[PDB]
Amino acid sequence: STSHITILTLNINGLNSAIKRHRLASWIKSQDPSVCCIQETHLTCRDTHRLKIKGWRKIYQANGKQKKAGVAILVSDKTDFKPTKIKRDKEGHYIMVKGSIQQEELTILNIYAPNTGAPRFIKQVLSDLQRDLDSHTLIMGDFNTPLSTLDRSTRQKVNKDTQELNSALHQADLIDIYRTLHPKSTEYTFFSAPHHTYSKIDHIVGSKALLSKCKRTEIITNYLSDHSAIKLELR
Ligand SMILES: [Mn+2]
Repeated sequence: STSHITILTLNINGLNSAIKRHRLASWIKSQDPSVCCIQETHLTCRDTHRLKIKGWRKIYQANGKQKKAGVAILVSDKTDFKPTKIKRDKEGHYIMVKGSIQQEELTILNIYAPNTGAPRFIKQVLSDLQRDLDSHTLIMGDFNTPLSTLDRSTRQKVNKDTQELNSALHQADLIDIYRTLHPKSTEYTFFSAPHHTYSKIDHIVGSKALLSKCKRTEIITNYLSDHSAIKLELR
């Protein structure tokens, strides 16, 4: 009674510890997503083979040379994903996987933007990947930036760089899917102790044409990381 895919995004804050990988493996099994986007694996390109998660053996990774950044898209053993293209960031800040599930195209960009210059860094990735964006695109991960005023407890208006980022997303027919489903949401995914500020810096952005297929979306607090996850249910 179940042909809905669920895609999940989570900044995990490092996966070099095997015991930590087992906690993530159990958590993923509980959440039972079809597709899983992880940020900050902290796995070097040498160590990517260490990432094993029972039940999610299709794993696509982009990593740098230090124990820094690192992203991964995991696909459930129960989901038939046929890939056509995988594009990896050399520094491990993003990976794009294109393919299909059950004859329907899906383009997933998993992104981990740097703390500094985040909206400009994302705008540049969009430009670099311009030819690969389409109307079946999901962009999810740790943008390290609000996209609109309610993504921060301070309710500060977004900066010019963020505004230029949103214009570029608009040119690609991409929307903030979470806030379109929950326009007055005041939920958060990260807490900054130096300023006692709460912010939603993790995002699910996607093609306008996918909106009708998005059933549910919600945030998931956890004991694994300094970020809460976000889950999307798709038709
Ligand atoms: Mn971290």
